[PDB]
Amino acid sequence: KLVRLPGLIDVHVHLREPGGTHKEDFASGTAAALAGGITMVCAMPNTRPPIIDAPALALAQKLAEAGARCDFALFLGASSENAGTLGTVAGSAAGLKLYLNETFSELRLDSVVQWMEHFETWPSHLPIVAHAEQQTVAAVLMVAQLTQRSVHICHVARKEEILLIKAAKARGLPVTCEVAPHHLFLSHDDLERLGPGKGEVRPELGSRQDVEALWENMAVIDCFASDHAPHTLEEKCGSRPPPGFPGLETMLPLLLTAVSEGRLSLDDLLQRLHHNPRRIFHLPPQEDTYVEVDLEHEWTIPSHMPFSKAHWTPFEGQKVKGTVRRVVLRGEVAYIDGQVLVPPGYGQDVRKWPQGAVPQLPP
Amino acid sequence: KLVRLPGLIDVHVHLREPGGTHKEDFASGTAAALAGGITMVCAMPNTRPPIIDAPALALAQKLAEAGARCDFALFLGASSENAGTLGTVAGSAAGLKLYLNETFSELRLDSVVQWMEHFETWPSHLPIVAHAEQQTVAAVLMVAQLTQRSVHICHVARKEEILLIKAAKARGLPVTCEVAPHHLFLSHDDLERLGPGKGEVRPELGSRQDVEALWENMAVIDCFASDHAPHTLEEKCGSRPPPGFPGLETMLPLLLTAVSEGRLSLDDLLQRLHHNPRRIFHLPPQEDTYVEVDLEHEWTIPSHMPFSKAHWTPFEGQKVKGTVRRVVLRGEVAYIDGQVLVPPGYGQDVRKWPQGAVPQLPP
Ligand SMILES: NC(=O)N[C@@H](CC(=O)O)C(=O)O
Ligand SMILES: NC(=O)N[C@@H](CC(=O)O)C(=O)O
Ligand SMILES: [Zn+2]
Ligand SMILES: [Zn+2]
Ligand SMILES: [Zn+2]
Ligand SMILES: [Zn+2]
Ligand SMILES: [Zn+2]
Ligand SMILES: [Zn+2]
Repeated sequence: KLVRLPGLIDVHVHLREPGGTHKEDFASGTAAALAGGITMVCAMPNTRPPIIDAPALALAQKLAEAGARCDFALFLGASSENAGTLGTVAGSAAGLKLYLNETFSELRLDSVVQWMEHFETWPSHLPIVAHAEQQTVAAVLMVAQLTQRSVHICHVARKEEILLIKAAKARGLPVTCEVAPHHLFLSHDDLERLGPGKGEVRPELGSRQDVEALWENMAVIDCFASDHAPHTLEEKCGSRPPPGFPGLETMLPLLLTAVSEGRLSLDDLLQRLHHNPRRIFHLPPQEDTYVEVDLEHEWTIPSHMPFSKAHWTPFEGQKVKGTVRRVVLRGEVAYIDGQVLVPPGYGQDVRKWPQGAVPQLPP
Repeated sequence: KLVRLPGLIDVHVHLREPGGTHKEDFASGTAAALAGGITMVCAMPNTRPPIIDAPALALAQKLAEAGARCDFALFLGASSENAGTLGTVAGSAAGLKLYLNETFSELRLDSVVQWMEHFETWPSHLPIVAHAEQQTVAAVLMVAQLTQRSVHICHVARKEEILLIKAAKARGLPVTCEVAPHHLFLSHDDLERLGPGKGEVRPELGSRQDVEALWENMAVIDCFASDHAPHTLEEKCGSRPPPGFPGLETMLPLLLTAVSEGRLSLDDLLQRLHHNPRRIFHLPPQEDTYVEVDLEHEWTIPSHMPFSKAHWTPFEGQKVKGTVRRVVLRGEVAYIDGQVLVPPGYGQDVRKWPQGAVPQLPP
């Protein structure tokens, strides 16, 4: 007996096109998404060229329309030069991404004043998300309050961060957050197995206490999102390993395993992979779209999943229970038991759908 | 013709006793204060042992009462273990000091949650000051708002920081700040002369643009305070130079030079070295206390000032105009033209004076 889920949404993926297509491209990354039960993805802007201006966004839109197999929206990235210049294209993006700490990214800002300038100039009704670790979470929350608007915190990984966000929510501040599966299912305990190259990720893997705190504070977590961050094994194991884990193909099975163990409910999962992503980012429904999962199937994660060009996974060897059997996207069979059945280009930019525009007051 | 000033107050000094008395002690550091026209100092807690508990405070109080030549108050320091334990002695301290960044200090905290715990437990009517650089300023401001109280930012050094504080004040937030003379009168341009050891300080010396921004935003600066941070020349020039500059003997002459050039007024100076320190820290008046300065005397700062045991200065070679001629402290001549005339032990703990307690609602 299969369970029918709505089309799941991952608001944090790196699809590497343009410019990093040996790691992933729209076609391979959206194949990975579909195999993971994900029918809509929001792609981050730290590509080459980075998506920090109208011409880069135009290029990325065309590459995505030609290559994506599932539906998508594309983030714009904040830079040290583009505040006040994105107004005409802002509404066509998923939102604006701020990179506020060292990581795989034309996009660290030099000064909190630059953060302020982005919060002041980006349209107030459109999403802002931030890579903001440890005290940076508190700092960007302060900027959001000074500018009287909301912010969404990406990949929360630490007890410190989730408790800060919890305190902010208790004060009624408009903040939401997401958590990635590696910060729920891996910890320092796994670094010996992974090694120092494979284990590189930002935010870094946390202690057992960090992981426990995220689970204990599940009520504070608005979304799950993979931070799918593919790099090749050669890159991960080489002399300057880039941070990041692939995760689209493993996220849902890991979380289904947790559901079957009673660690969270099916509803908790659907709030975090469907309803809350929709409402935070004003993402539209997908007609005739659903995912069928088998909750009984036990398997062990292999050394690589079938679709991502990363061709490795940090979850190798973990025992999971639950698998994606079928995905239907807008009335077409998109995935069945290991086979993707929609071509590159089937996917569409949801921000171009009438129902996918973010509502705003007449300007 | 001399000008009579009130007794000036420096709310940020490191007097190194207990435990670092080769660098400075209460007797030498307060001699330096008097020679700089300062009659009251607030001493930081990063000593050895650090002033982070009642027994350490009791020791420091006695050492100060025996050694100080001018009046004083002693800060307590926040640690990772003492939140919720300082309530009985809190009112006897200048305030609570938080070290939130790497510097010469049992006292960096590991987590913003620890900052929150201090803001929640330290009595709400008593001062909190923070070493908080760059985004850390925004982060600690957020914690202050979450806990509904004020904060004072130590040694603001950058355009980024002063503009953030300016924005916070424009939103009516209860934040005050101080600036140290090296961040007004030295910059990157001086690093070649100073060298990499002598030039080490936290916050580091800023660009010309940082310095210009502090001057342009003088209205945002509530206090001047030296961050007198004496270390010996051997230490500054050795293989692991500690950060910090001595500054008590040079602060007032540097600022008087600026007054005579019309860069700020005498009133601006007195707000920042007398009235605002009094009101932010609830420091009492000193009866029969004043400083006489000669605004016409031109001199060049030598390679060391007479009193600080640091026996070096980063301001060597700077031309100044203005000198302290006489200091009277509580009816006794304390300093005349290079000679200190009150003994170690003349100084008193102002928090023990009836008028020096911080007012509070009956608990
Ligand atoms: N998380 C990572 O370790 N890397 C991400 C960047 C990011 O999400 O910060 C990537 O794009 O590779
Ligand atoms: N400012 C410094 O560079 N050093 C100070 C510590 C401090 O004020 O942060 C010291 O105590 O030496
Ligand atoms: Zn990130
Ligand atoms: Zn994110
Ligand atoms: Zn990312
Ligand atoms: Zn400091
Ligand atoms: Zn200070
Ligand atoms: Zn200091």
